[PDB]
Amino acid sequence: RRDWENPGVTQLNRLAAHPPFASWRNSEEARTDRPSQQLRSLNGEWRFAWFPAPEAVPESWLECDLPEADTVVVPSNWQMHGYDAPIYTNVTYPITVNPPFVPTENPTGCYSLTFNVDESWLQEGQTRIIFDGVNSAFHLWCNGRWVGYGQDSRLPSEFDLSAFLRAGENRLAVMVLRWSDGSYLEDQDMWRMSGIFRDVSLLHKPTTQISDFHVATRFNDDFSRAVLEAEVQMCGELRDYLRVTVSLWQGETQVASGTAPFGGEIIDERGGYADRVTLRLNVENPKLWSAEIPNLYRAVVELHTADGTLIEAEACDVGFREVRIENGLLLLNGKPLLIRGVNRHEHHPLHGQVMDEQTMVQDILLMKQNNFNAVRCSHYPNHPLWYTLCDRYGLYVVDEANIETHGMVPMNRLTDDPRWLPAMSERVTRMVQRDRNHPSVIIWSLGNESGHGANHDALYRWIKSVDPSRPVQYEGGGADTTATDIICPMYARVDEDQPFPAVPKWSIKKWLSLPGETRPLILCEYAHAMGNSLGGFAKYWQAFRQYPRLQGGFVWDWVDQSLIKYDENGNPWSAYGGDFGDTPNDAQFCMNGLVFADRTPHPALTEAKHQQQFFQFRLSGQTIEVTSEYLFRHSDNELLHWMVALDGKPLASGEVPLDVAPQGKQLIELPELPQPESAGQLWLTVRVVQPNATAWSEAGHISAWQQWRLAENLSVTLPAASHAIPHLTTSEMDFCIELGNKRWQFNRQSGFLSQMWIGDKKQLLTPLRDQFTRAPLDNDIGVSEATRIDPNAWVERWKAAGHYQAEAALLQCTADTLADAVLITTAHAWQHQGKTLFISRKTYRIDGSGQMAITVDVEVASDTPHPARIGLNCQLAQVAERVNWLGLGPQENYPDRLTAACFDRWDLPLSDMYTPYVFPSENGLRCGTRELNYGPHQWRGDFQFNISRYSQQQLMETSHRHLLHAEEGTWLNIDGFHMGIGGDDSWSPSVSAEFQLSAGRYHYQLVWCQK
Amino acid sequence: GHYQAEAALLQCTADTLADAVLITTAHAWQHQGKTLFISRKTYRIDGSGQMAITVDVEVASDTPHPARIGLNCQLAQVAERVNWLGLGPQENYPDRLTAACFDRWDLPLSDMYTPYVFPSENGLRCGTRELNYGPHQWRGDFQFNISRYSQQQLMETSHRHLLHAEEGTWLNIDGFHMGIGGDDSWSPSVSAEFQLSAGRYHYQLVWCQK
Ligand SMILES: O=C1O[C@H](CO)[C@H](O)[C@H](O)[C@H]1O
Ligand SMILES: [Mg+2]
Ligand SMILES: [Mg+2]
Ligand code: NA
Ligand code: NA
Ligand code: NA
Ligand code: NA
Ligand code: NA
Repeated sequence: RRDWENPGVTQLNRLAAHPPFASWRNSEEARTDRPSQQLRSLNGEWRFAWFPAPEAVPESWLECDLPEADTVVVPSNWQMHGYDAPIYTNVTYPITVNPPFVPTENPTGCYSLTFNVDESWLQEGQTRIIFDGVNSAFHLWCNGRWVGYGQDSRLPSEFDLSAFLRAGENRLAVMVLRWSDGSYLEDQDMWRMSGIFRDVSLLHKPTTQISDFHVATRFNDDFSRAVLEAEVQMCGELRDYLRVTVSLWQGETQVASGTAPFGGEIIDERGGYADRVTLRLNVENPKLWSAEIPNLYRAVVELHTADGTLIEAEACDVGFREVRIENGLLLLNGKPLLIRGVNRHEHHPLHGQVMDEQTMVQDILLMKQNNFNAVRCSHYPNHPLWYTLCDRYGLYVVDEANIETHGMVPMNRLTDDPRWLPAMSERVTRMVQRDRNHPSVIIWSLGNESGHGANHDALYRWIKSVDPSRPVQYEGGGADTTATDIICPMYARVDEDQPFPAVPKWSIKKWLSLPGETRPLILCEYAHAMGNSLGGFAKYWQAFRQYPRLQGGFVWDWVDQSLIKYDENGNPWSAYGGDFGDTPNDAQFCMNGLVFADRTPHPALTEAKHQQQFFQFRLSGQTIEVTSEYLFRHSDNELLHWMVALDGKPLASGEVPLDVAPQGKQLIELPELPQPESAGQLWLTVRVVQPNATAWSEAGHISAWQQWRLAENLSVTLPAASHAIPHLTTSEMDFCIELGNKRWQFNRQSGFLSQMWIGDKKQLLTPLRDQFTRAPLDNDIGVSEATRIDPNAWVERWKAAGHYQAEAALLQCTADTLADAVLITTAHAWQHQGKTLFISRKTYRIDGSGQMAITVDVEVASDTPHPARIGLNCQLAQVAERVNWLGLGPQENYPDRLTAACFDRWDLPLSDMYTPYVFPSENGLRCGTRELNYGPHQWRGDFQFNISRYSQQQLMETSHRHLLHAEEGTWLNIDGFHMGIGGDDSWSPSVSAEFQLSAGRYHYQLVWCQK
Repeated sequence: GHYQAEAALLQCTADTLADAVLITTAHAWQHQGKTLFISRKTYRIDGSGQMAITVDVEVASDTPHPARIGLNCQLAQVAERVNWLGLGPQENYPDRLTAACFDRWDLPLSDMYTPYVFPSENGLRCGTRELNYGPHQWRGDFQFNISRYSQQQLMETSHRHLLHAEEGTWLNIDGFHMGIGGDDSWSPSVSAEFQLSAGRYHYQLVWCQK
C-alpha cells in the first residue's frame, strides 16, 4: 500500500501516547525512581542490512536472518556506519518536492534482533515494545508476523506484542525507510540521516493499568498555598474495589496524600469518565521550582485495590511553578522572566543524532556555567532523558513539535492544507501527551519555519484547550500571528527594521508598541553564532534589560553540526556539507554554534556568558553598586573579588561577601586606594566567585565580572638622551639605517621596510606593508544556501571594488638625516582599474635609542565599500613560544564583540592566538592593545592585532582548518582600525554602522623597538 | 580646572629637511598637579610657503570630556568677507548640522556671529575642508568660528549689547568640538556619541598664502 507515501496514514496499530512509564510493582522503587524489572532495554548489538529500496528487501528476511547482514549497534544512524551518505541541506528538500511521493530509490535499513522473553511476561499483563526514535518511517514484524507501522522521527512509537511473542527466543524485524510523506514535515536545517537512533525497550503492564496521568499545580496570590491535581486514567477491568493513591514526597518525607475510587465528576448528559479519577492534594508553603533553584517533589501514582493490593505504580518529578502571561509579561511564579537561552540540536560529531547521557550532562553543565537558563528544542521533541535532566539541573525548556516545511513554496502550502492537518496534529498532540508533566517545559512550540496555516490555528487552540498551564508560541508567518502568545521572531534586529513584504522583521523595540500589540517579545532565534560571530551581542542585552516586554531570546545555536572524517593516516578532521559526496548541499552553514562539535568553546561563548551575567554593576567613587537580576534566590554562594592594577601591575586587591536579595542591591565601598607612583591608567576589575561547588559548577567558579578605568596619570617625562645617532646609507635601490647592531632597510622601488637586523640576524620574511582586507568571515560571505551569491554581501562588494586585487603604487619615498635620527617618508596609492581606492602616507623615525616611530595616515575613497581593516602586516622570520601583550584579552575579541575581554597583561602560547574555526577566516584578533611582545620585538601604541603561522591569504584559500599548514615564521597583522564582525544573521550585511570604517581619513601610530 | 589649565612646555625642537623646516613641540596642561591634556605637534613649512600642522592630543580619561580640541589665535587683520568650503551657510554644530549643506559659502564677517542675547560660544561651522579670510587660507577637515569676540569676553559678558569688538579677528579652528545638546537645559543633555571621550585625538591643518 506504500503507506510511506500517504499523509493520511501516519501509523498502524500504534498505541496511544502517554507520559514516561516504568510500571513499577513496588511503590518504594517508584518513589526512589530506581530501575524497573518491568522495563527492559533492547539496545545493543542488532543485525542490519542496507537496501536501495523497500522492493529490494527479500521475503526471507522476515522469518530468517540475512547472511549478508552485519552486526551493528542500536541506537545508531546508519550513515554513521557508512552504509550511505549523510546529506546536509538547509532549506531545499533532500528529495524532489512532489508530495506525498518520495523517490522510488528509497534507502531502506533492515534491522532485526533475536531476544529472550521470560514466560512470566506472557502469563499475565501486556507486553509492548517502544521505539523512542526511528527516522523516518518503519514497519514492524515479530516472529514473521506483521505488527504495525509508524511515522514522525522524534516521538516514541509503541506496539502491543502480547499476541506475537513466545516464551524464549523471539525475532523482531524492522524495515526503516529513509524517505516518507513524513519527510515533508522534517525539513529542519541539519544533517539528514536515518535509522533507529533512539532507545528501543520492552515494557510490561498489568491488564488493569494506568494508561495516562496528568499533574497540575495551582497557587494562591502569594504562592503560600498550592493544590496539586492529578488526573489518572486506567484501562482494563473496571471495578468498585479499584483505587488510586497519589502521594507527594520531599526527600523521604511524604508531604501529602490522597486516595479515591474511579469515577470522575459528571461532565455531560451521558455522565462522566468511569475510567478516570482526579486527586487533589493541598500543599502549604510549597518549595517552588525554577532554573535558579530547581526544587522538586516526587509524585507516586499507585493503582491498587481498596484493601491494600498494589497493581502497579507510576511516578514523576513535580516542579511547583506557575507559568502565565499577564499584562504583556511572561511570568514564572509571579516574576518576569529574562530568558537567557540557546537553541540546541541533538548532535554528536561521532554518533550523529544519537544522544547519550554524558553528552547531555556536559551540555547542560556548560550552558549553566555560561549563564544560560533556557533551551529551545530546535526543532523537534528531544530524547526523553533531556527533560528529566532539565527538571533536575534547572533549565526552562521550549518543547517544539517535529514540524518544519521550509522548502515548500509558499512555506505554508502544507500547513494551510486541511489534508495535512491529521499528520500535523499527531506531531503536536503526541508531544504534549508525552511531556506535559515535566516542570522544565514552560512553553509549547508548534514547530519551525512552516509558514502560517489554518492547521497551526487549529492546533494552537487544541493545546490551549488541553493544557492551559503553558503559553503556546510559533514564529511562522510573521512571528506575531494569531497562532502565538509570544512575539517570537528570528534574527529581528535591535534598532534596525527589515521591512520584508508580508513577513517583516521589525526592530524588536518597535515591534512591541505597534498599534494594538500587547504581547511579550522573546526571540526564538537571534545572534547567529556562525564562525567568527556574535558581534553586536551586547546590544541585544542592553535592550532586554531596558524594555520590560523584551524578555530575551535563544541564541542560534549551541553546537556546530560537524561530523568526523578520517584522512589516509587515519587522523580525524571536522567535515561539513558536501564532505560525504552529498549534493546538493549547503557546505558550512550547518556550523553555527557557540561551541565546537566536541564541545570546546568558541571565543563567542565568553561574550555570551558576560552579557548574560546575573549581577549588574555600577561605580561611583569608591563605591561599587551590585544589583541582582535573580528573581528567586539570594546570593548565598557568591563573594566579590576586586583588583586594582596599573597597566597590568597589581597595586591592590581584596574580596567582599555578596549578600543581595533577588532584584536587590548592595553597596561596597573600596578601601582608601594608594596613589600610584608610576604614570599610567589604573584599572578596577571585579568578579563574582562561587566559593562552593554546586551540581553544575566547581568551587571557585567565576559567574560575572566588570571593569572600570580609574584614575589616569599621563606621562609627561621625556625619555633619556640618546647616545648615538642612526647612520644613513644610500643606494639607488635602498635606504639603509644603522644604529649599533640594529639595521633597517627600505626598498626605494616598493617604498616599504623590506628588512631589519637585530644583532646578526634578519627579522623579516616579507616586507611590512599596508593591509586593507581580511580573510572573509562567514558573516562577510553572507550566504545560507550554497547556491545564492548575494552581491550585497561584504565579500562580494570588496571583491567587485578590487580591494583584494588593488596594487600599491609608490608616489614618494625620501630619506632625511636629522640631528638625532633618520626620517623616512613614503606615500602609496592602491588602485584598481584606474580607480584610487586608498592612499597611505607614512613616516618612519628611527632615533638614537633604537626605536622606530611609524606614523600612518590613510585616505579611503568615500565611494568604495568600507574596508575590512586599516593596518600593516608582515611575516616575521622567527617563531616564538609565547605572545605577551597589554590590552583586551585573554581570548579573541573584535570591535563589536569585546565587552567580555578585560584590559590587562596577558601571556599565552602562540597556538592560543589562533582560533580553529572549521571554515578558516580572519581570526584571533585582540583589541585595545597598548603593547605587544613577541620574541625580541615590542610594538607600542593603541591598536588591534592577531598573530599566527597562517597568512590571511592561506586562511582565505582554505576551506577546512585541517588543510592549513603552518607557514615559515610568524604572520603579524597590526591594525589601527578593524571592521566589526556582525552576526545578527549570516546571510546579509549585519555589521552596525558604528563598526564600519567609514571615517574617510584614518590615523594611527606604532613604535617598534627591541625588548 | 579646564578654564585654569596652563600650558607647560615639554619639548620644542627644530630640524631641517631636504625642502622644509620641521618644528616639533609638546605641551602639557595641568591643574593641581594633574595633567589634563597633552598636545604634541609638528609644523612643516615647505618651499611653497605652506605650513602643515599635525596635532595629536591626549585627554586624561578621568577628567571630564573637553568642550573642544583645537587651536585659536587673534589675527591682526579684519576682513569683511568669510569664504569656506564646508557645511553651511548658517551656524551648525556636531549634533545640529543635518540642515547645513556642504558647498562653497561666502558671507560677511558679521553673519559668522550669532547674537544670542546671553553670549556664549557661537557661529561654529563643521565639516569644513577650506576656510578663506583675507590673505589667509586654512585646509583640512575641521570646524571653526570666526569673529571679533574672544571666547574669554563672550564668557564674561551677560548681555550681547555689552560686547565690544576686539582688535583683529579671533579664530577658533577645531579638529573636534563637543555637541551642544538640548533635550533640556537644566541637566547634562549631550549624547554620548557627541562627547569627546576617545582619549586620543588627531587632526591636521595646512596654513598658507591665499
Ligand atoms: O531561521 C533559521 O536559522 C538558522 C540558520 O542557521 C537555522 O536554519 C534554523 O533552523 C532556522 O530556524
Ligand atoms: Mg504515511
Ligand atoms: Mg529551516
Ligand atoms: Na526586559
Ligand atoms: Na544553519
Ligand atoms: Na554570599
Ligand atoms: Na576560507
Ligand atoms: Na556669557
